[PDB]
Amino acid sequence: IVGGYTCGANTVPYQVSLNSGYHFCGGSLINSQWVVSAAHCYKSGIQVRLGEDNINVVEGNEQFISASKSIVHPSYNSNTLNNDIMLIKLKSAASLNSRVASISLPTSCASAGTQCLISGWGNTKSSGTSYPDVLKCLKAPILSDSSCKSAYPGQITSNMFCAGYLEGGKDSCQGDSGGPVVCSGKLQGIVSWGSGCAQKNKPGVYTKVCNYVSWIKQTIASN
Ligand SMILES: N=C(N)c1ccc(/C=N/NC(=O)c2cccnc2)cc1
Ligand SMILES: [Ca+2]
Repeated sequence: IVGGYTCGANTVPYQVSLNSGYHFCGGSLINSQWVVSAAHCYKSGIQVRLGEDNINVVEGNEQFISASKSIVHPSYNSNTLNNDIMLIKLKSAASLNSRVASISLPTSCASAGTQCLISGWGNTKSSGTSYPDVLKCLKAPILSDSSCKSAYPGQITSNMFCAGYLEGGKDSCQGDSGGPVVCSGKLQGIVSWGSGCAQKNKPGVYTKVCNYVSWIKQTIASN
């Protein structure tokens, strides 16, 4: 997260770190057994880390639970990043409490102008490289589909939205991939892609979660 703020320990209780020997992606806990992330975060041997603040120090509220299965969206295209969504099932159910909690799925899509909270352990620099140890947060508005498409001609599908600031300076970044965009208490987005980070006229692009609620529910119901 570039141009954000320190969230505070366990203030984002649905935020997960996906670990394969090291943090490599974010995710969002949606019930005791399931995490939503980006399809581009897919890999084998995932351990889901819940209750994290400093990802390099055991602080007392962690739950580390191995993934039993991953399900990439049936229509994920890794070239265009269309349908950039994946479900991860935990080998055992998380113990849910104030600091480890699920986030509600949307029942309708969010509109341009809605404020959202985007979070993760990704790069904090727009030019160079610096990875934080503690969770970073950014409050950002959803942008109009027209401004999103203008920013990224020929690249924005109906399964994507832009959020952030056309002026630059405030954005998600590398390492935030797969993490949450939460608006009025609903998971509306997943950190998906962008051109660099926090660049002028290049806002973050996010998977449009409201499109996938039917698929998520039915997938969970049979797996
Ligand atoms: N501007 C954003 N909101 C944004 C931009 C990019 C990303 C994702 N980056 N991932 C990478 O670079 C990468 C990752 C692994 C290997 N090689 C390159 C997320 C958000
Ligand atoms: Ca920790």
